[PDB]
Amino acid sequence: AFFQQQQLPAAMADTFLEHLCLLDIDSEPVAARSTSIIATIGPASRSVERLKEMIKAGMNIARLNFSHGSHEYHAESIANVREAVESFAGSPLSYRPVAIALDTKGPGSGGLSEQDVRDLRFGVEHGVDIVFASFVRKASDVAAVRAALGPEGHGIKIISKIENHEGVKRFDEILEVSDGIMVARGDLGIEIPAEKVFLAQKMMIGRCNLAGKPVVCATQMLESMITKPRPTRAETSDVANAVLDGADCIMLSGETAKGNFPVEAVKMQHAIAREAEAAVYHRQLFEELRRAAPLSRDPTEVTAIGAVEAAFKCCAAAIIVLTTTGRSAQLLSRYRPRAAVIAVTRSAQAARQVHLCRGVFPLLYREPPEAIWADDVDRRVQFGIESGKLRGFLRVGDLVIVVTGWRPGSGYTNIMRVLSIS
Amino acid sequence: ELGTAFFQQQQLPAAMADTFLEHLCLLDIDSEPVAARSTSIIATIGPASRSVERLKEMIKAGMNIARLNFSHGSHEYHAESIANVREAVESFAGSPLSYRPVAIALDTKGPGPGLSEQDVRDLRFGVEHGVDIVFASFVRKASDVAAVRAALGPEGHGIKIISKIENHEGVKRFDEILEVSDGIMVARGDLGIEIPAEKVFLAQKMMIGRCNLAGKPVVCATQMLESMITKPRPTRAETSDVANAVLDGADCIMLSGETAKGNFPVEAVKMQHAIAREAEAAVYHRQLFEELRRAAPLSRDPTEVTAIGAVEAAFKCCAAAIIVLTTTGRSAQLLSRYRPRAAVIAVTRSAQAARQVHLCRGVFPLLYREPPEAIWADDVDRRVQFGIESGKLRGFLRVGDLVIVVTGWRPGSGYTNIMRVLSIS
Amino acid sequence: RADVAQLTQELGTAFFQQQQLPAAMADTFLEHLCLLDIDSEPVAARSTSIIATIGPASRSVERLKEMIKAGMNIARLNFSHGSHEYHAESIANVREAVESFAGSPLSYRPVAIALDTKGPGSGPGLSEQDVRDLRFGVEHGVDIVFASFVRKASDVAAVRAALGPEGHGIKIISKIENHEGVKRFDEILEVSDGIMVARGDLGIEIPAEKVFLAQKMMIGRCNLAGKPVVCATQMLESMITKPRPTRAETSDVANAVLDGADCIMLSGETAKGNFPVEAVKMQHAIAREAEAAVYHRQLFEELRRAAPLSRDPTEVTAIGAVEAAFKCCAAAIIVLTTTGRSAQLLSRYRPRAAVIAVTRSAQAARQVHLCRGVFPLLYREPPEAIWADDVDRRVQFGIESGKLRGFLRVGDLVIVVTGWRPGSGYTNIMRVLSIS
Amino acid sequence: GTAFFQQQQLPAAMADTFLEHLCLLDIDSEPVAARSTSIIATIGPASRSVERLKEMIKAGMNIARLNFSHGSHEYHAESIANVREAVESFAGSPLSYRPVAIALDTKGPGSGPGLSEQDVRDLRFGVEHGVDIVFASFVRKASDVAAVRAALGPEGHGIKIISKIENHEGVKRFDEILEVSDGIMVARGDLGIEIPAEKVFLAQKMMIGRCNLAGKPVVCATQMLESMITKPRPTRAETSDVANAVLDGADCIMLSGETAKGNFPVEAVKMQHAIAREAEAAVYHRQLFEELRRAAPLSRDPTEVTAIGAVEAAFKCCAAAIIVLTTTGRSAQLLSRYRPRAAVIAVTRSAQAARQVHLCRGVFPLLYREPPEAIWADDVDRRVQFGIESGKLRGFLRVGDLVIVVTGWRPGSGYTNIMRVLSIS
Ligand SMILES: Nc1ccc(S(=O)(=O)N2CCN(S(=O)(=O)c3ccc(O)c(O)c3)CC2)cc1
Ligand SMILES: Nc1ccc(S(=O)(=O)N2CCN(S(=O)(=O)c3ccc(O)c(O)c3)CC2)cc1
Ligand SMILES: O=P(O)(O)OC[C@H]1O[C@](O)(COP(=O)(O)O)[C@@H](O)[C@@H]1O
Ligand SMILES: O=P(O)(O)OC[C@H]1O[C@](O)(COP(=O)(O)O)[C@@H](O)[C@@H]1O
Ligand SMILES: O=P(O)(O)OC[C@H]1O[C@](O)(COP(=O)(O)O)[C@@H](O)[C@@H]1O
Ligand SMILES: O=P(O)(O)OC[C@H]1O[C@](O)(COP(=O)(O)O)[C@@H](O)[C@@H]1O
Ligand SMILES: O=C([O-])C(=O)[O-]
Ligand SMILES: O=C([O-])C(=O)[O-]
Ligand SMILES: O=C([O-])C(=O)[O-]
Ligand SMILES: O=C([O-])C(=O)[O-]
Ligand SMILES: [K+]
Ligand SMILES: [K+]
Ligand SMILES: [K+]
Ligand SMILES: [K+]
Ligand SMILES: [Mg+2]
Ligand SMILES: [Mg+2]
Ligand SMILES: [Mg+2]
Ligand SMILES: [Mg+2]
Repeated sequence: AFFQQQQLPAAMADTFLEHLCLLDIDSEPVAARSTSIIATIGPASRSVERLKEMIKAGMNIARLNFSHGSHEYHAESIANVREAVESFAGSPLSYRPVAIALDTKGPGSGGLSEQDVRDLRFGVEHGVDIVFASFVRKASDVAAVRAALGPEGHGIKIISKIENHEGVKRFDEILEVSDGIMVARGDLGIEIPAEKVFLAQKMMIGRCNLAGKPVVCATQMLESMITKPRPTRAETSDVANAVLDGADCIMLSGETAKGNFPVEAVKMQHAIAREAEAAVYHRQLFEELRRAAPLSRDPTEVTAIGAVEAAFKCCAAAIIVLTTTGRSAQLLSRYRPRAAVIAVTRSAQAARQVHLCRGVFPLLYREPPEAIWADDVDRRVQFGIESGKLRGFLRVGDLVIVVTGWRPGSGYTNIMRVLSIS
Repeated sequence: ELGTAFFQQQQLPAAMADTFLEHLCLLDIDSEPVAARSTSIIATIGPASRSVERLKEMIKAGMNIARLNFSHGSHEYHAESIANVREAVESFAGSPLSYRPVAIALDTKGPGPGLSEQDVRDLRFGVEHGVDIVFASFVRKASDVAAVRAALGPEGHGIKIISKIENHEGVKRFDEILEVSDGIMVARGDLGIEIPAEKVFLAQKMMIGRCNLAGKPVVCATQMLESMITKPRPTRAETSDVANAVLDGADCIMLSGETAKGNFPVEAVKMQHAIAREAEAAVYHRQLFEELRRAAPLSRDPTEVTAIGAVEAAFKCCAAAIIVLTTTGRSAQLLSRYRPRAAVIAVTRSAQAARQVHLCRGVFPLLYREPPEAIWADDVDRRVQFGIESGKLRGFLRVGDLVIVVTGWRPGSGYTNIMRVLSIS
Repeated sequence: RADVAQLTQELGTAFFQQQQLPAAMADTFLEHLCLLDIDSEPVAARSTSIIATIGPASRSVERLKEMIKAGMNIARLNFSHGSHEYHAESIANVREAVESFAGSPLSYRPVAIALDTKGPGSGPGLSEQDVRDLRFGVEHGVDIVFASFVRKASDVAAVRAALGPEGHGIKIISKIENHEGVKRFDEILEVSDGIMVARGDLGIEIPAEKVFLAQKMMIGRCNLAGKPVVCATQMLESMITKPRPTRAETSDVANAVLDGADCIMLSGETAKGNFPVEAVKMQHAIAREAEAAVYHRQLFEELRRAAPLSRDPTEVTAIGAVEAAFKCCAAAIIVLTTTGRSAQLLSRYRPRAAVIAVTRSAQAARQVHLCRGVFPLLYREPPEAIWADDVDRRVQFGIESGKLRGFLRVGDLVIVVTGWRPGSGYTNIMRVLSIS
Repeated sequence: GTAFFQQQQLPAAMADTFLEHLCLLDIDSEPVAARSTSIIATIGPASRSVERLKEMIKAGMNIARLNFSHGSHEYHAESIANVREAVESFAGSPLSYRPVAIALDTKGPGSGPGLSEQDVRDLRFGVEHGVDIVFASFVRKASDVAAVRAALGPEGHGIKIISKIENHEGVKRFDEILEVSDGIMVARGDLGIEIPAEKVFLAQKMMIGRCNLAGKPVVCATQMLESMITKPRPTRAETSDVANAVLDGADCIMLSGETAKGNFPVEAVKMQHAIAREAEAAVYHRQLFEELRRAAPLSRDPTEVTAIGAVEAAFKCCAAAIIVLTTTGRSAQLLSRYRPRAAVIAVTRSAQAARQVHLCRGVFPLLYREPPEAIWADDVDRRVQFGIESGKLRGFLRVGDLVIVVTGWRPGSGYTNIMRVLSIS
């Protein structure tokens, strides 16, 4: 029964062609949904009660579009998101962090506009986790956004939106200084021929996967759902193919901001992503990611590849990792393990930000501390196991890979352990 | 000899990559497609696309197969649509650069436990009006195909039957259906209501992979450019869907309401043409050819053996085209199954085979009407030169190019066994 | 180039020109061959063990000391000739030569003692002489038995029974010497600790032109099973009388290593020849060159893909450790082991990194020479009061001994493999450590 | 049949990995194909008798090597006359006649910087006596090859030059030497004294790989069966060395003292024949063909394009042979470079090309003696039928087998461009 679920017959195929031939509509997904969903907040999704339903449906990141609305409007949206998120904090083993992303208006006909400087300042003051920087054309655009976030915004992730020909041509220099990329297909599809957008999307996703940096696929993914309860056949295909291309996140704009079916749009992205993730051909994908990732003397990078290899060897249900900044979880995510990466962190901000990395399930640790550091580490690992059991990730008898470090503080991950559950 | 400009076009840097990941990283929006569009476009005929003048614009935009949906309209209505298609096609017979065969496909209303009375009468109408293809609705098992085949009667055994897979039973009994069908249509409209909407992409990818393995045509259909029924430009999901159907391995892509009743039928055809050309250049032939070659069983059939040798030879020299002589279309279909980057120019005397080979990706039919030469070797040579001169006129070939030529040792269908490498003079 | 660019800047271009590293990075086996370079010097310690047969040319304590220094890892006693008194003196001389270097782990080299049986002769199974010789082996504490003419699983069960209850720890290496042994190979390997491709008799029992097929098949099956395989007989035959071997002999030794053999053997070359020390030096020199020429990129990929999925934590830790070692060009993998099993499971994946096995068992330290790339370190200190401290002291012993022996250098990365509780069978941890 | 798929290591040939290929090698799986690696036997006192030479030809000797380091010109002229008398004794049966090449192995430069005066005189002797090949000793750079070529004069332009790599400089300047040579000999005797003995296998494997990549012949030489100079059976290391030279990719294997002065010259040839046949069946063509195909550059030469198409077609149908017509041997060499499992039966009128193609693995030369037919197409057909009749008599072909036939569009060398699938009747 185990080997018939989650497209395991197609996963064992010797060629990609045989993998396609073995895909089965009756093979049900079992793993938790790994591709994060970004939902744009607006009149259709601003109330606390509506936001609670969207969190339950699968929303991981709330996007505030600063192209419309005042600072007062966006501050109320942030407060409503936080109220809805914290309404579930009474159950620590199931609490779900939700990131807040600020999407800038952009340069317009101008570099960094004066409105963007004020909006970025607002973001820092209101503790946003991510900035989706509009119309990034070159590396100096990213440096200007970073400078506008100031010394208090050093921890905010900058995701550069590629929306025109120049952004595509200068992609390598932009990715080098960014935390990740958004394929902003709306403007991209008007700036370059509509029939070329898929090439730019596939190239940018491939380059981000090679770099181990998050990539978001955005705009018109389920467009018809703004007025209709069900999407078109092209829309379900688009969502599935963004996941199969290698996207870390998928996005909803008008579908959740102003449409008549915001919750249904989130549920539809969740359902498609789960099916597409099981259809990933890990045999070739892992081989290529492993071969392309450079040789390294960084112990976190070395431990990450060893842990992913070990997880595939035993069909591990999960890789439990302790992380302060999210970096150790990101380095595991870059190899696309089938095993869920359960990231245990004390940082509320890192827990929200790791939603950018595919297959990372953040757990915010709020249990009393242990006096002995080794005992405190063991307790965080047991918290990951107990949360994993409650959420359906783990069962007694499963094998898990545990990734920890030799001393406190970020940057010292160097240990991988094979553990039997219960 | 070819130059650096040649190797920068048609995604050739991405084509030379050693891994699929590197192939993706090298895809370039500035690398322009050069090859002719190989994925055929099926356009549904209706009130928005029935007039002779509108049909001429659709042929110019790229329509290769006209679909008649027998779920609506009388036999008189469909006979007039067929006459209008044939009038529009024959309006280009005065210019060799523009004349192109256009197949006519009859899409049945559907079943009841099996073949409906209306389907028996509509299939009889198809035979009487000389249709090339039947898109059989709601095929659930091999006996449904046998019933359609029997209803094609004494005169219509040459009509191609493309089984439409529209429900759970059709997907589960796919192998037995494909075995007795000429090809398959992934009918996503009904499929997306019969099975969970989020599972349709798995059924599509599986069926395309199995048809590619079998070397039989597969059509991706329904809602590909849906928003274009009322809007002049499609959504980002719609352009993605068309490109991904080609990258999945679909031989044909289809338009339904977009061309039958929408406000932009010509624009919808132009959009599918533009996307298909871009997606075809982005195909990773290095792995695709290797896998098709490895999965295809060993064969003692000379047509199959010649086809793989010809496709291998075409890749070795970057051949502009593979010219093949065919009476039934079978030799061109066996070349198409290996997905060569070279265009397969199929020279035939059969007007029906010329229309039907549009079902096979990368096959460009040329109908030959010269009277037969008394010396057979001279008649073969005249036909090969006809393919070369047509290829020069259409832009496929230039003097100095290499072409692969596929023929047989004696007249009649079934004897293909020769591959030659010719330098264009 | 992008996959090695940062490490090339850090470690230098000289590092990446040695040990056939350009050929190791090739994308195809054809390109791997085209990049093999006679000027690319080997750097790693020799991983394929050398078995030397003891006889009149190599029996004296002084001669045995030179053979240990030259690279002999296993001493073979051929019970087809000589009395029990003769073999007991050979054993005593080997032990005296081995213990002359016991003042420090920098100089100590464990040497295994293997008893090669006379065989069944014209009989259907275990001969009476073999029963007596096997009892002699147990009484004299031999580490390994090379069982002659093994034809079926019941032959190995008879050898095991003849070793008695006190010889349960002795490794049985079945010698495949005839057509029946080749045809029943799978059942024989299943119950044996390893195999010897005994080419002398095999080349007379089957057509001489087919021996290479049997050798390559048996080595491949043993590599797939993760069990030791020995290539034996006439490897450097002309060196019995000449100081230099023929071109076919050097090729044979190199190709046995490239085929996947864990051990290579010398018979008359060391037992009766005029150049026993030179024969050992020649096998050492060829094996180091051939080990560097192994195409790890495809070998590791195929071993990984062919090995079934495993829920054994030692097996899971071993593949993770070998993957980590390849990622950082680790100098060594240090493993704690009681029986040698955790080191054997690392060895089956053929890491380029040396597997430094720290053990308290003198017998396991001798026996692990059967597994390619395992370097035994015998730990003699009594156990610390706190088990975690005792584990740490053993890992540090491996590091210090490794640095002092040139295996490790300051700045190197080492992979350390340990377990969660005392006793054999609980290996489950892999750590990445920087050498300071 | 199942019996067919159990022979010639076909279970090991179908394996998905090289490790599984090794695990499936079977000592009971008998070789069926003709032995493809040529045997070079050195002529000397043990092999000079015309009657002894007839036995060596029957045992499998393809090339007779004359070592000019020993003996006078009078001695070598008698060796040549004896070889030719033995070879021509079988000319009365044209369907079974085996061509045998004559190779002149030079003394070398000695302490000099380049071509010695003795080598100039010996090379002149070679041209005057019509030798087919020169094995040039101690080649250290491209200018050494040019000097050998100049010494052969205008009448020796057709003689093949095989450069012997015997020292560190020859290995380091290998690429420039191979570029101007027809092929290479790994001269392990001197190489094993010039560089450390433990490094010779690296030089051998590298040079074989580079020659295979270039599509040029490579010979493995010296001490392969050394103990057979005095003993009737070789050592285990010697049989392993011969098998591994074939598995490495050597086109030819050589015997020196084993045939020139030993007591078992015929048995040494029989032993190399037996080992080579076993090793050729153990070749993992699945990976080898894929790598040779991928590494070989794109080409616009029709002979090169036809060759890869023909080898691909042969693998598709398990062809028993590829029959090729050749004037210079070049069309057969281009098929050989892809290492088909199918025997390459090369039909030629050139007695010299028939002898020289023994340098290329898997090429079986047939000397056609009939004068040209008036109709060129009939002359081509008669030569293909001669290949089939010889193949049937020798055991290469049987009725029902498929063969690939490679020919050209006009008479004269350089115009090969046709591949044809033929059933043996
Ligand atoms: N980065 C990355 C790596 C691997 C993949 S994949 O899903 O394994 N996959 C994608 C598709 N390609 S492929 O070579 O384009 C392909 C497509 C269709 C076929 O029938 C076929 O034989 C080959 C083969 C590799 C996807 C993404
Ligand atoms: N040029 C050339 C190309 C291919 C071959 S080969 O025979 O297919 N070739 C042999 C050598 N290997 S291999 O990668 O060295 C190898 C050896 C042993 C193993 O068990 C294994 O898993 C891999 C690679 C495959 C031989 C020569
Ligand atoms: O992923 P990051 O940010 O490098 O954090 C990993 C760090 O977390 C730990 O596992 C636990 O550290 P803390 O006890 O400080 O939370 C460290 O050993 C390791 O260095
Ligand atoms: O593809 P098909 O239908 O088998 O037709 C291929 C046939 O065409 C030819 O090339 C030419 O035949 P005709 O002269 O009869 O048209 C034959 O030699 C070959 O058998
Ligand atoms: O390789 P083996 O025989 O399984 O031994 C590995 C064992 O060695 C250890 O690392 C140390 O165990 P000891 O303290 O008993 O020596 C264990 O944790 C582990 O189970
Ligand atoms: O291998 P080569 O030397 O290029 O010879 C191939 C030539 O042989 C032929 O098949 C037959 O030519 P001839 O009739 O002159 O012998 C030509 O068509 C072709 O050009
Ligand atoms: O800004 C965006 O999100 C876009 O244009 O798609
Ligand atoms: O009939 C169709 O085309 C469908 O249902 O998609
Ligand atoms: O017994 C042996 O060692 C042999 O036969 O090779
Ligand atoms: O000259 C030779 O043949 C040699 O040195 O091997
Ligand atoms: K915005
Ligand atoms: K219909
Ligand atoms: K013995
Ligand atoms: K000589
Ligand atoms: Mg935008
Ligand atoms: Mg329908
Ligand atoms: Mg023996
Ligand atoms: Mg020499």
